[PDB]
Formats: sequence, C-alpha cells, structure tokens
Amino acid sequence: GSEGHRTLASTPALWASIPCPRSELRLDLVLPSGQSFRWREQSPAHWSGVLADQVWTLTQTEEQLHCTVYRSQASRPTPDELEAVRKYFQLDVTLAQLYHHWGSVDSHFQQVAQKFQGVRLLRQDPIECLFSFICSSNNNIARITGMVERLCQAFGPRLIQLDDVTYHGFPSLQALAGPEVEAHLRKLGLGYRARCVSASARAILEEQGGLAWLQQLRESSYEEAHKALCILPGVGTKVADWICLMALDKPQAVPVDVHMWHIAQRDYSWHPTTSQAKGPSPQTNKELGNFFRSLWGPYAGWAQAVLFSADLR
DNA sequence: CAGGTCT
DNA sequence: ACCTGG
Ligand SMILES: *CCOCCOCCS*
Ligand SMILES: [Mg+2]
Ligand SMILES: [Mg+2]
Ligand SMILES: [Mg+2]
Ligand SMILES: [Mg+2]
Repeated sequence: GSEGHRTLASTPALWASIPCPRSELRLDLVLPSGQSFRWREQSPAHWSGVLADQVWTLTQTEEQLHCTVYRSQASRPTPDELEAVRKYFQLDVTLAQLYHHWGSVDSHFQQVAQKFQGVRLLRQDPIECLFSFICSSNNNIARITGMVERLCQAFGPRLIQLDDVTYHGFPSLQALAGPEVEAHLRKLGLGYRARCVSASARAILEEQGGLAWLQQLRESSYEEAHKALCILPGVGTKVADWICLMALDKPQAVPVDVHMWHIAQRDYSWHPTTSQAKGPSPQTNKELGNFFRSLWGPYAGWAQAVLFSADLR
C-alpha cells in the first residue's frame, strides 16, 4: 500500500485535485504524444514522471485533475506544488477559447477538433527539450524514448525509486558537457547523436553564456530565439521550432515536416506560390509555416498539435 | 531514396 | 554538400 506507484483508489488521502475539465486537458493525448519522452502510464489511466524536480503520478476524472507527489512523511501536494502542475500544463491557456477561434477561421479544424479535445502544449524545460529533440534526428518515437531514458539514467541525479523504476532528473549542462560523455552515450545506443549532445552541452556552457543564455530566449522574440538555437550542433530549423514551441514560450512556432506537408496538401490544397521549388525545401517550409501562422494566429503551433493528435489514429 | 542538418 | 533508418 505504502510502497510502489500510487493510484487514486489505493491511497486516496495522498491525492489533491486541480479543477480542470477533460476538454481542457486529455493526459492520454498530451503525455505520450512525443512532446515529453519521460511520462509513463505505469497503472491504467495513471501517468508518472518528473515535474519540478520531484516525481508525480497524475490521473483525471471528468472535472478534476488528480495529483500526488513523492517527496519524508507522505502527504498531499501543497498549494504551491499544485501550481507547478498548472504551470507545466499552462492551464490559464483555455482551450475552449482557442478551439473556438481556430474553428471560426478554419472549418476543417472545426470538423476535426471536436473528436480531439484537450490537446495542449506542455511548458517543458529548455535543456530537457533541446537534448531530447537532438536525439530525435533520423529517429522514431519508440527508440527516442529509450535513448532519453538511458541518457537520464546514466547522467541525471537519482530522485527516488518506486517499484523497480528509479526516477532520474534530466542531466545538467555540466554533466552532458563532461569528459567521455560521447563515448558513454554511444555505448547507450545514441550513435552519432552522442557527439551532438556533447558538442551542444559544451557550446552552450563554454561559448554562449550557459544556462542563462538559453533561459533568457524565453524573453526574446521567436525570430531571435530560433536564430540563436540554430547555431547549436544537432539543431536545425525543425528542431529549433520544436524547442521554441515546447520550451521557450513561442506558441506561434509551426515546426514544418513532411507530416505537415501531408496535412497542408490533403486538407487545405496548399501549394507553394512565392517559392520556386514544388516539394519540401528551406524556402518552401518557411512559406508553409507562415501560411498556418496567418490562418491560425499567434497560437498556430497549438493548433497543429490538435491536427497532429487527430491524424494519429 | 526519405527527410533532417551543416557550411 | 553531409548524415542514418525503411
Ligand atoms: C543530417 C546531418 O546530421 C548532422 C549531424 O552531424 C554530426 C554531428 S552530431
Ligand atoms: Mg522533451
Ligand atoms: Mg561532453
Ligand atoms: Mg545547428
Ligand atoms: Mg491563434
């Protein structure tokens, strides 16, 4: 009872609810969908992971988001701790309002979105997000999850153990910048991406001003933050857009990939007009992202998340 | 060859 | 131009 991953039924005294409709947040569409790679459904409908340097288990009913924290004497999450969950899910951003806007300007969105409510963006840490998305180059969601887990196990601080899972926090820049990290990361199957992690951890810390430079790209404009991220090894345009959208408070960023081409073409009959080339290219990908920004508005990347979730079936 | 990044 | 999965 007192050992292991908790469930709402098994230890009801250690949970606290946050008012949050299922239409504002679907955990099963947000937490496993390749935004974060570090949440696990360890019991049915119960998602466990590291959030604000502690381990949480989250589950929901129709009107409540139920939360528990593993810290020495076990107790409910305090008020300040629940705000970190609200902050992580960005719950002040009302989806009801966004879905209404997107629907009003896009009848295709109106048609598809009703089935896929509660899709929102997590407000991720920029370090974690950066190095996760560096591991996603030439890769799929299954292997990426594994690489990130091993990376965190090897180089991240031990938090606590629940059942047979030892939770680790995401590694610091210092740990990823350290001697022989590439070789160690290669032993963990990351391949050529091992170099990129090491090099980008070193470039941030030793060439760019460290953690502070990255964190202050939150305050900088989208265009600035994107340009700044591209100088890092393993970070091209797509990767930078993902980081901008997921970790640097740029809701207008629209990461363009072949998947977005398929949507644009099949669902909006989109073709590049200004650009010369017909297919994907840096010129045409920039044009596509702009199309959806003008269509959807300042939260275009959140809209994309909904269509991405809907296409996934 | 597909679909990203580096210079 | 360069890289690695399917
Ligand atoms: C698509 C070319 O990949 C860029 C990675 O370069 C090797 C350093 S990790
Ligand atoms: Mg991430
Ligand atoms: Mg290193
Ligand atoms: Mg780069
Ligand atoms: Mg908008």
